[PDB]
This record gives sequence, C-alpha cells and structure tokens, in this order.
Amino acid sequence: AERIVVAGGSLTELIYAMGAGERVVGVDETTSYPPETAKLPHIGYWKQLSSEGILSLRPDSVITWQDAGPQIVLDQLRAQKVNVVTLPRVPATLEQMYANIRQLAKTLQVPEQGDALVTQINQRLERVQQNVAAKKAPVKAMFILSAGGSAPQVAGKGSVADAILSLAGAENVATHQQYKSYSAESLIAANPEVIVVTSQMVDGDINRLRSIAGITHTAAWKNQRIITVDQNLILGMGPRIADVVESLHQQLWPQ
Amino acid sequence: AERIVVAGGSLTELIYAMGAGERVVGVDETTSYPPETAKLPHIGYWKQLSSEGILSLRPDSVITWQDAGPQIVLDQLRAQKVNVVTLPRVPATLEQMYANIRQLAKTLQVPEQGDALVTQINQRLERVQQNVAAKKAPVKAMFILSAGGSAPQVAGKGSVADAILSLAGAENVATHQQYKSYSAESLIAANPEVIVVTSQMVDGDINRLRSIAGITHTAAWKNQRIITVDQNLILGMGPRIADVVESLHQQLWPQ
Repeated sequence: AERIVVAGGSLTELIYAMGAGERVVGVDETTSYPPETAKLPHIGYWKQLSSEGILSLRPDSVITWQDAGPQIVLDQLRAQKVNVVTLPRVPATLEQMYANIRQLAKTLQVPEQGDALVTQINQRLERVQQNVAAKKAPVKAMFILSAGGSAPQVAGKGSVADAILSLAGAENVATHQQYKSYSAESLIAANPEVIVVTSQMVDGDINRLRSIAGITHTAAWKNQRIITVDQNLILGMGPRIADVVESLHQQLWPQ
Repeated sequence: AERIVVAGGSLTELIYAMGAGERVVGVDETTSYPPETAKLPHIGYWKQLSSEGILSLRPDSVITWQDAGPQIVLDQLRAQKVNVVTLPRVPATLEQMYANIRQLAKTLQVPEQGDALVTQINQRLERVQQNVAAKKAPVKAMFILSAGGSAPQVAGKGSVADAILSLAGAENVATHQQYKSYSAESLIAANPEVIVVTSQMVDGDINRLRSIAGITHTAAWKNQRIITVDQNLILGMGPRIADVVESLHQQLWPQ
C-alpha cells in the first residue's frame, strides 16, 4: 500500500474516481469530496502548505498543483525523501484536465481507470455538445462569485467557471482574463441573458444578492433568469464536471 | 481535557493564550490563529460538524459554541462519552467574553491564567475608552463583510464587528440585527462617514470594492474614509480584541 497526501480538492476527487482513493491518508482544507474523505485529516491549503502537518502523516508522496506553495515547503518535503508530484492547474481546459488525469493515472499505476474516466467524461460532455449544436444562439451568460472573503466578482476568460459555461452551451460576456469586480454600470452594460451564482451565496433568500452592484437592474434579474450552481463544482475541473455541465445546460434551456 | 478539539476560532485563541494550546489536537475551519495551529487537523464549519471528522481524532473533550454543529452530531459525540463543552456566543459583549474566558479557564484548570487575561484585556480597552472621551467629534461608521461565498453584508446589532466598532469609539449606523445585504439605496441612506471592510476584500486595490452595491456613492468613499481590517480579528472576540480596537481607533482619528 502507498500513503498519499493530496492538496487540491479537484485532485482528490480525480484520484478517488480512479479507484486509488484507498491510498489517500491526508488532504488539504480545499478537499470536501467525496463524502468518505471526511474521516481523513485536513491540513493546510495547497496555496499554504504545512511541512509539519504533511510530514506528521508519514506520506510516501504528495500530490498537488504546480503553483502550490510555499515553494520552500515542497523543497522540505523532497528533502525528507517524499515523492512530490505536481500538475498544472492552468489552463482550465479539457485537454489539460485529461492530460492531468493521465499523468495521475500513470504516477499511481492505474492507467486503465485513467483512460476510462477520461472516456466517461468526454462522452457525456459530447452529448451536451451535440445537443447545443442543435440550438442556434449560444446564451450570453455570466458567473458571479464570492470566495476568500472577496467582493463579488465576474468570472473571466481562463477561469474554470468560463470553461464550464462554454461546455454547457453558454457564451460568457466577460471580456477579461480571470476574475474582476464589476461596477453596477459594467454589470448592467454586459447585459447577459442569464446570470449564474452559487447556491452558497443565494442560501435561502434571493434578496441577499441585492448587495451585488447593479445585479438588480440587469435583464437577467428582471426576467427571472438567475441560475444557481454549487460553488464546489465551479472552482476546479473534477470527475463531476459532466454533472454540472448537464445541469447548467438544462437551466439554460428549460423544458 | 487531555486531547481537545476546538470548534470556533476565537475559542482556539483564548485556549492558546491561556497556556493550554498543547492539549489541542484538532481545530475547525474558522481557526487560523495562532500559527502553530496550522499543522493541526481541521474539521468543518462549527455549524456543520461531522461525528466522523472529530471522532477520528480521539478527542476527550470538544469545546465549541452552544449553537455549534448539527444536534445529531453532538449527540453522537456524547454517545462516545466525549466531553462536549459549550459556551454562549450570542451576547457579543465584553461581559459574555470575560464570562467565557473564566468558564474556559475553569474547564482547563487554568484559573489564574483566565483572570490574568481578562485583566490585561480590560485595562487596554478602558484606556482606549478614556482616550475616546478625549475626542471632540463622534464618528458614524459601518462594517461590510464578505462571509463564505455570500454577498456583501452590513454588520448590525449583536454582531462581533458592531461590538468592536463601539469599543473603538465609533457609532454604528446600521440598526438591523446581525448581518444583512444592503441595496445601493440602503447604503446611500445609511450615509456612513467611514466604512470598514476586510483586508481580504481590498487586498490588491480598493477598486475591487466597486462590486459592493452603493459604496462609490457614499461619503466614506468620496472622502477616502475606507478602513481595512483583518477578517480574523473582526469575526470573534479573542485575546487580540484590544489590538484591533486600538488599531481601529487610531484609524478613525489619525495621527
């Protein structure tokens, strides 16, 4: 058996979806799935690794993002003879995801499950893709997020959310890379048909969103076109991507 | 009492400040200070606890808020004969805080440390209080927070933030209870002279604040009276309360 500590929720999900979950003895705080990880200790963040926290778990290898840090912690772990493995989390494309899944499957010696997972996902996304092709006008949309105590921000090009919106058949109206805070005027002028937000933000009352500059004067709000998605499914590219793509696709073209 | 799992950031700080940090084996997601807790296993939000995540840590006692985690979990923790200690969180007042510091020092068998902490805190807060009376003009303020993945919300009555603004000598313009999302008109009506936000909200540049409905039309914004504060110092009443209060006071009345 192998002892693995993974830092990066998305990576933990991929590793479990490949039947290698059994080898995981630790995760970071951004890991919240699958449900069985709840029995594992959660230490640090991939953006803020803990040398002591990770080593206290006697890991054989550490799997995380290439830009995980601090870098000095990765050095420490390698000095401690720990096998550190990193994957690029940028760009947020299917090509990079599949490549990452494959790099993982190989590293963990489960290439078959790797290829299978890739197949399953691509096929499901493919269905939606053909279903969308049917339509004639990609729905102009936008995703607004609040994470890390930040003011609400619009998902830009390059973001995971943008990739998911595209795979679902929507055209992202944001014309900036990554996330940016939009003034009321900019949000209203973007004039998307639909606006997507997280369930975490909406909670039990749609009125909570009134503090988002300009959202109340958008066509989408007036026309009741405010879709809700689970924040845990739009921050990374995991095995559940097909699920959120499908769901999102239904809400973009109801009935 | 030998192996403690704390669910509640400020409670963790009080425990460490009272010299019992060694007995801590696990903390919750809202725990981020002191730095030595980073290497420890973290469970979920104290309001969404899992028997699994806590029990796996072999705790003797779980210290948290009277309204913490699902009741089914606490009952499961009790079934395992785990000593669950709860403190009142609701009255966000210095009286309740001191009463909590003493209850904690009691359960931790560190009474003299508790009394020493209450004394050091009270002396520094009273001093700010007399320096405030030395002032010559009251200040109307408001605190805006982004919690979890929620929209911008204004700290109202009964909130920790409101208690700190008061202690700092400012008058809170919000009169609603706890936290609520303000529309631009509401924020404009509130008419805050000064606005406090978190450093996590401003981070790079205060232009990220433009997505907060109505903020650019307030006096605080036009006159550049926007103060920043670490989120971790404004969500709980801990041993660093005097520091935040003094820092906030110093910014409300510069030089």
